[PDB]
Amino acid sequence: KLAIEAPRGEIKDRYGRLLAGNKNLFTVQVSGNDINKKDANKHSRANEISLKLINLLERNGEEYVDEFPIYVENGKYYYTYDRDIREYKSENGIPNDYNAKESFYYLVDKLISAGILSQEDKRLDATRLQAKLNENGYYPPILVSKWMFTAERDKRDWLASYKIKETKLSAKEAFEKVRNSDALEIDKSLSDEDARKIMVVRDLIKSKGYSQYNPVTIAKDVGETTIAQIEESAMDLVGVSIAVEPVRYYPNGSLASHMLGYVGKMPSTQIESYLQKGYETGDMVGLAGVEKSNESRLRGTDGYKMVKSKKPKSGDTVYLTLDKDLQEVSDNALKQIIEVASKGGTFKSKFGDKPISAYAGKAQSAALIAIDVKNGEVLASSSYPNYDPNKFAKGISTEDYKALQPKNPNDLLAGSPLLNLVTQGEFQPGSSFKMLTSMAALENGLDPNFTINDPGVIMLGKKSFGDYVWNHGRGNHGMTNLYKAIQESCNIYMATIGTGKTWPDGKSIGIDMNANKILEYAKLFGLDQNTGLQDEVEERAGKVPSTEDKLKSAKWSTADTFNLAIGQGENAYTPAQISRYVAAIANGGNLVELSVVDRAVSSDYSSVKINDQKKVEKIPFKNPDNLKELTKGMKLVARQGTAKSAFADFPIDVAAKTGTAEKSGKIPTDNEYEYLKSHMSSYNVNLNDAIKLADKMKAEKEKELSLAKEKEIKKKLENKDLKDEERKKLEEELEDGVKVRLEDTDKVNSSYLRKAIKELNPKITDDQIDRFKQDYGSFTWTVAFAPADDPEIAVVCVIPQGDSSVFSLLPTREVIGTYMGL
Ligand SMILES: *C(=O)[C@@H](NC(=O)[C@H](N)c1ccccc1)[C@@H]1N[C@@H](C(=O)O)C(C)(C)S1
Ligand SMILES: [Zn+2]
Repeated sequence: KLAIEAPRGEIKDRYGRLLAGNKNLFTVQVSGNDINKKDANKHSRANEISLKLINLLERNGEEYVDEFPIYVENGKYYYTYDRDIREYKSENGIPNDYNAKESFYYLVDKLISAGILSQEDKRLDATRLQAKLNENGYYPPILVSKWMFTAERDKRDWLASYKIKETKLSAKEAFEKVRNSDALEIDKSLSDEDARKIMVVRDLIKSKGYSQYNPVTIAKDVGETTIAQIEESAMDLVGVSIAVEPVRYYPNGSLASHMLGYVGKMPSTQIESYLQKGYETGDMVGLAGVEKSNESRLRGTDGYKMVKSKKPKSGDTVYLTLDKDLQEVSDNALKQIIEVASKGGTFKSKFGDKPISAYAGKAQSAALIAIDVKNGEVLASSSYPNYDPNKFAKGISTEDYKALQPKNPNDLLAGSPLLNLVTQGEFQPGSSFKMLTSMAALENGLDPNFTINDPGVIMLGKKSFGDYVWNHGRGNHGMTNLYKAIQESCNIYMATIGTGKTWPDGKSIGIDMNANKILEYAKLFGLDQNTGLQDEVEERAGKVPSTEDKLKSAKWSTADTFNLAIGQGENAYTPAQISRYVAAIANGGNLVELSVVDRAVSSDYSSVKINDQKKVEKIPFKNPDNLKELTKGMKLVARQGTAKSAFADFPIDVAAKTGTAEKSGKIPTDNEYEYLKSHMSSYNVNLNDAIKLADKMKAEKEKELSLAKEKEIKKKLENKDLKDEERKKLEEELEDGVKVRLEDTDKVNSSYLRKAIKELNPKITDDQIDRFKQDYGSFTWTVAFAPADDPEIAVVCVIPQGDSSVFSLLPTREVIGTYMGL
């Protein structure tokens, strides 16, 4: 019974253009049996052929599998195992001199402090506590049982297999054992550079198991020269052969990488899982995006033979909803606005260029989605930075995935390229949320023409709330009704109808409006629900701030109402959510369930519409004609409002709202205590003096708590009728002396170091102490639907930390333009 693998189903675009398909490659395979069987010779020919093969490939410039666990970086021998531990610790802020148990709890402490666990949960059966981490999404490479790192155990089991049960820690000395090994018995005459090159092949073959099912692929892709010299030089290279193997390939490279996703190695965690589902070991699998969601479908139905014969059926071809041609525009447009904002320059546009400032340097990431407002079909979805799915095809999880794929600063809004910002970046909505505020107000009787003489600022607090024009110059909007409000983005107007009062001069207006009702409408526009993509691709949906979860643990502040009413406060939603919200305005008030997987076609050209059952459910508005006001305003934004700069001389009637959201405060560090330490000098304090003092403050608190604990125990002991067993426990506490200890978390250890800094420099502020941390920063937005009077397309474009609002409009214009067939 042999393993005949089915050809992987293709992924195509809406119109049938190949996005992901298969191609054949020449691999160099090596037979274990053949290379290292002997008859009369003491030594097999293995190490002689091994050394010959690598050198051959090396000369010809062929890339070859090298998963031998000891490397040479600068005459220094290092374990891959070990590098893997200390690289894991960096990415969580665990001090590299922490052992596995210490490393483990550090990660628990991390999440308790973060409101993900409780201080009580902190102690449990480690297995139950690991089970709490895993289901919660943190998989930390540690064996709870022996309190040791997986990759350290694997270092044991490797030295066990070459019968080196003596674990004196060594890399170069261990290399020699394995070289001069019983089971490999290399020539002592040879070079140490040559020996490793042999061990590469010898360890490959040895790691694949005892029974040695089939040959072993030593090089996954080779030129015409090698295939000649391996077939030619056949008499030397006994076990060596050429095979043809199919690989996955993405013709258009990184185009739509996140939606498509990628195939790679089974994550070793799950190998067991996949072998129970009937996969072979060498098999590649869907790891992200549609490649993963439709893994079963694309996998096909593989076949078998005996040879002591049934044909495999190929995977169904999966058609996405994306337009290959609209996707290119959106990927290219996002790529431009970041690379031009990098340094400086200008943005080229089929629809008339614009130069952009150089000092917009903080902007690294960006996202954009365009959907069919009638049926939720996702026509283009684009997140930057991104990745070439082709680099995972072969199975490069060792290094190049660790080199460039996870990124700064373990907060993904500016960071990792694997992240699909369109479905996984929760951002502050911005002022797009203003048509949502307005809708609810309109629906509580507001007259669009209600006009106010614009202060530019409310001074309800000691602190001030004001229009952007009033925050820069002494600003004003003057005579403002809803239409001018939406058109120039007046924040005051929005606060006033938000609260349904006038501040602070008259209080109530003719309408019953409040933060709860603003969130009631946010809910109705489906900002509380998953988009529809949740089961097609990786999505991390936002949640509408719960008014109910405030009460059960007073009401909403009338400055929590102000912010919330202009897309600030705890609002935080994916751009794909915002896409549905805007679609509902655009399509007369219908909440469309989004789709990115359109249909599938079998080998036998049978088809099926997958996005067939996608809810298009009518939002129960007290009067959907109200949505016509939101448009009327949104059109003025394009005609003579904030977005006039880009949309005024534009063939298409476009309804747009701009935005920019400032999220307050700093992004917390991996390790607060290390932070304070590494920044002590800049606070004009001495580390030793700071540390010493912090320890004194802790010892001072430990005493204070001991004294009180003592009083408490003595008081319990004064209680007559206190069953003996308890009286004995309370006595056994005291009987030695009570010595209370603070936990020795990072939250605690740091709390004191901070307190000590504040003493030793009595003028320094908290903000000054925290200046070196990353800012959550600003995010600049644009949402639009076209053509305004009979809309077909809704587009949403976010650039976190973009300078002007023009960065958001320019990709939204290119995409609108291209869709409309200009
Ligand atoms: C909506 O997002 C509004 N933005 C704000 O109120 C923020 N407090 C803010 C953050 C960063 C810079 C300035 C203000 C209005 N809409 C914006 C737009 O459409 O571009 C705005 C700049 C007119 S303010
Ligand atoms: Zn105003």
